[PDB]
Amino acid sequence: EELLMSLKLKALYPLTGGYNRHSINPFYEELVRPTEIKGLWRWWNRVLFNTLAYSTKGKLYTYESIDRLFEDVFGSENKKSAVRLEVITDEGNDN
RNA sequence: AUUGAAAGUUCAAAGCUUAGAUACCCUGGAGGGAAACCAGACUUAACAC
Repeated sequence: EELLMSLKLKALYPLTGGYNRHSINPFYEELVRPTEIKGLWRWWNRVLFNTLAYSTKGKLYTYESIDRLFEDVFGSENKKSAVRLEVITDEGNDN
């Protein structure tokens, strides 16, 4: 709905895998997968949330419950994610 | 011991005849096959030393 932020990142020796477990295939090349960025963002978010909850309450919550709590930003089966990721790899034309 | 006595409102007779539940009439309007999801995890064994 509106661009929130924009991050020019840089990965060194990425080993991104596609359907053939490689960054390239007979049909396209894909060095960065937005689905992997989203999944790793959620994984790190759960790690960080248990970190917090343990540095204050000494309690640790299941991943189910953490993502159920964050389902307003990351979405779930009951709600569409509020954040939309858009990778733009420069030179990312047909290869 | 009467303006009385006596006297079957009875007989024959088809609620029948003609007549179209028909005429006009859009199952249509509104409605995203979407939402969520890491192609990833990790080296081990053997003998020599």
